[PDB]
Amino acid sequence: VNPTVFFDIAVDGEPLGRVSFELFADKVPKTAENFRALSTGEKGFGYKGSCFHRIIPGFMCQGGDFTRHNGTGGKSIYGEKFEDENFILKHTGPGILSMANAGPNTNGSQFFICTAKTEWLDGKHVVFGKVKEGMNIVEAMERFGSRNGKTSKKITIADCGQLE
Ligand SMILES: CCOC(=O)CNC(=O)NCc1ccc(N)cc1
Repeated sequence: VNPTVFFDIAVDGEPLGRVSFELFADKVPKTAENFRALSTGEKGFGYKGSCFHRIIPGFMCQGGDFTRHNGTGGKSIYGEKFEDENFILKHTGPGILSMANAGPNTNGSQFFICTAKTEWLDGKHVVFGKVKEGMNIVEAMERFGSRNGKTSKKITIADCGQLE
């Protein structure tokens, strides 16, 4: 029974809506657990109040850099970084949740949500969940991002946690 987690998104402090995700703990357990734990904040840190630093319309929404807020940071529940667990699952379309990284076996906390099929990232980024509800809210986030990823307003995870 795969976990469900939610993000409540704010544009410049003002509520936008809720995105929920199924985490594929059945296929990517170690990676699902890191995201589930960081969403609930139960280990004393996580996504709550963190930034979506890079939004590229037609491509993806990236965030989860809760230590440097700009794409150069983050940390896992297992230490600063952890392995690519496997590459069983693929970037099949919009809504796919996948780990960002800075090379092989460099996963921390940064993740991205796909707004298109991104097949080329297969074997390179670990897919561990997908958007369950509120894809329309990820599409609304998309509209504050730019060609180079810089957001026009501050997009944040106002609140996050587990639903199931
Ligand atoms: C479509 C996803 O595009 C990327 O992942 C581009 N990489 C990227 O921003 N890397 C910065 C980074 C630094 C440290 C950790 N732990 C994770 C990521």
